[PDB]
Amino acid sequence: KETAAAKFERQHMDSSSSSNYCNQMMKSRNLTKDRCKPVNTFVHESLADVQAVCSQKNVACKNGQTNCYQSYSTMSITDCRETGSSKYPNCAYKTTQANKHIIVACEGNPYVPVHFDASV
Repeated sequence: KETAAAKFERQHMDSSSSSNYCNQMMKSRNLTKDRCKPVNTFVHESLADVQAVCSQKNVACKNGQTNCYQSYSTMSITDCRETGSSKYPNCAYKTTQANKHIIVACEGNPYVPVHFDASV
C-alpha cells in the first residue's frame, strides 16, 4: 500500500510554468486514472522545506484533527483546477501559479506531510 507520505509526495511535490503544466502533471502523477481529480496543488519548494512545515505553525485541520501545520513562509505553488468543460478521459485543467502559505497534515516517523489541507 502506498504510504500517506508517499501519496503526498506523488500528489503535491514538484520541487523541480506552461499553461499545459497541470494537464501533463496531473497525468504523470496518476491523478487522471479512473477519474479527473478536480483540484490539486503542487508545491515547488524542496522536499526538505515542505517537510520542515511539520515544525512550524500548528493549526487545526479542516477535518478537526490538530496535526495540521501552516508554513511560516509563503511557498511557490501551482493550483490545478479542472475546467468547467473537462470530460474524463480528456482531463483538462487550468494552471495558476501562486506564492502562498501551505497547510499540511503531518504524521508518522519521520514526521512529514501526509495530506494537503489548504493554501492561504
